[PDB]
Amino acid sequence: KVFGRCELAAAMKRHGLDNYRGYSLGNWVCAAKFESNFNTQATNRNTDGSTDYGILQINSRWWCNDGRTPGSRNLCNIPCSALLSSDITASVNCAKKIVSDGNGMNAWVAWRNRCKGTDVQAWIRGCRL
Ligand SMILES: [Cl-]
Ligand SMILES: [Cl-]
Ligand SMILES: [Cl-]
Ligand code: NA
Repeated sequence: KVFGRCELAAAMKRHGLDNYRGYSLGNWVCAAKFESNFNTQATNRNTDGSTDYGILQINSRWWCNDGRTPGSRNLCNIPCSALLSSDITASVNCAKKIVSDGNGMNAWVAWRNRCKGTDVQAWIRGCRL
């Protein structure tokens, strides 16, 4: 599924991401935009052989099992394919563990490089929330 901007904001808000660990909703929508272009089916293979999955491009090196990432962990205790559903629950819940692990949203490279220090509130502007 390819989400609309405000559609994703609303879904994220319902699942409790607005101000989660101090990151306003705008940050999460911005991260999703640049990580996946709002596409729940996005995948990208990294040079080390791991793969990034879903709307938030969560990495198989640590967070999910895809069966082809030797030496990896599955810290969200899910198959990576569950991160590709049109239902974003699994992605959001896993994202909550990631952002809690000490590095905050800097764990998403696209957030650090393209959202951090910008007017992130712009990404939820116009939305009925
Ligand atoms: Cl915001
Ligand atoms: Cl694996
Ligand atoms: Cl933080
Ligand atoms: Na893994």
